[PDB]
Amino acid sequence: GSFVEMVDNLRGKSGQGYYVEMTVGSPPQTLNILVDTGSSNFAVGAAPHPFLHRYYQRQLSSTYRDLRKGVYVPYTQGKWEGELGTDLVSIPHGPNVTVRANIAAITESDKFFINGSNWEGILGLAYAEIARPDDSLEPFFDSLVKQTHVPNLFSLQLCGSVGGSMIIGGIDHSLYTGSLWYTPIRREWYYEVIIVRVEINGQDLKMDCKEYNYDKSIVDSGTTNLRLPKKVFEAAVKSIKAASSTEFPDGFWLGEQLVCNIFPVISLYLMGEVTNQSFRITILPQQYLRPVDCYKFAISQSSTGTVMGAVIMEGFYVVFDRARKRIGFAVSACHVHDEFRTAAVEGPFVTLDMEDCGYN
Ligand SMILES: Cn1c(N)nc([C@H]2C[C@H]2c2ccccc2)cc1=O
Repeated sequence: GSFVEMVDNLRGKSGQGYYVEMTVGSPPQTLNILVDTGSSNFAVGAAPHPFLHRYYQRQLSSTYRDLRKGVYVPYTQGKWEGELGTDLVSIPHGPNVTVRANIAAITESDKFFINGSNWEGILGLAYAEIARPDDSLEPFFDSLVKQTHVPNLFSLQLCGSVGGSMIIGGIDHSLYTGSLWYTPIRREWYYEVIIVRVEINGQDLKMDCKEYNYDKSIVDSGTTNLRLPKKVFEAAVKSIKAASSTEFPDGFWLGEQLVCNIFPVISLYLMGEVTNQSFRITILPQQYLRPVDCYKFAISQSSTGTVMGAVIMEGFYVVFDRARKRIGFAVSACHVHDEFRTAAVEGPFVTLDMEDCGYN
């Protein structure tokens, strides 16, 4: 319940993700590694791309083993491609273990590394089902749990240069206030959850909740914003527009221009652990209005579903309880609040037909 060694082990810059220090090979080579709950490959810079501070030098590692296979990863607006192998991996500000993990040595990329960023690789923390090239390539966390006695969970306190904590194998009670509330992981592929109701300021959207999860709702540290299906984003914006009648152009709502409280709180009710029981997590404009005093509207549309990104996660201590296929949310001890409104996790609530909120 206390892991001081791991507190404050995350750094980053706004909009460029949160990274943890890791070492790969023998002797250990230090890299900064982006923490990504929305993918499942451990992949690292292995060549002197000009944006890279450093990169994995396989020729220096006695423990490197070639898998003699490639892997090609296109994503929304970019790509990476690499060469698979395994090597010894540790986390200096994490548990005192060393694991043999799969590593993709990145040898070609496009719009993947960021000019001016301070990380050199990515740690995919989601499940094997979305691993590349297929589900046979064991994700890092699976390897860590299989080879050591680290419990099958991790938790994230994303604070917002930004800071935070990744507690590997446990929960640190100093990182949150009040109680953790858990929502089931619906399917172990992404960290998929079911949103059951949406309020802005207090007002239900009265949408068929099946929409809120079309075709997915995921928890993703690798995304900055809260991302909504269009049909849901359309209605969501509509009410935030009306909630904010006192004062902005139409492009601002599409995040096509920047804007330099009158803003409503956003509540998502998540499926609870018990039949007909839910809970709600409440966030602020502080969360969906991120400084770029110009701010970007941090809610946007998706064809792949709801994405609960740093906009949501920075409100809360988030527990990825893999052992029990559930994700816990508590008010984060670091979240940024004013004197009037603070982020909230409240339950229980009575919500019927929560099964119908998910898409098959
Ligand atoms: C939202 N998202 C997430 N979570 N992961 C990826 C994986 C491609 C790798 C990635 C992570 C972070 C930044 C850029 C690329 C793509 C991506 O678009």
